[PDB]
Amino acid sequence: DIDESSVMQLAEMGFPLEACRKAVYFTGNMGAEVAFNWIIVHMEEPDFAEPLTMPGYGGAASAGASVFGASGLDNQPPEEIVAIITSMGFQRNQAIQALRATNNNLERALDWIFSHPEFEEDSDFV
Repeated sequence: DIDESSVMQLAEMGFPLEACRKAVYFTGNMGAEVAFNWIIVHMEEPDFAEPLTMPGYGGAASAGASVFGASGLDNQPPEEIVAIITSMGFQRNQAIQALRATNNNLERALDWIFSHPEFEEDSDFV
C-alpha cells in the first residue's frame, strides 16, 4: 500500500527520506521509482529529510588517515649523530652500531666506538 520499501531504499543509500515515506503515501502507490523521483525533484529542499543522518552510503567517508606513514619508519640511530660520528672519523654504520648500544647517545656512541681501535691495541703506555 504505502510500501515503505521505497523510502528505505532511498534511505539505505543516502539520507533518511521520510519525505519519501509521505511521498509514497502521497504518490498513491506508484512504485519506488516514482517516489525516488519525488525526492530527487525535492532534493533542493534543505530540511525535507534529516541531512545529518547517514543511514548507509560511505565508502569515501570510511577510509582512514595516512599521516603517520608506516608508523615508526625504520629503527636506525639518529642520522644526525651517526653523521657526526663518521665526521669524527668513524664509520656511519659503526656510529649506528654504537648508538644502537648507547641508545642513540652520541657521546656514548663515540665512547663505545673508541674502545674499538681496530684489532685491539696495546700502544697506549700511559
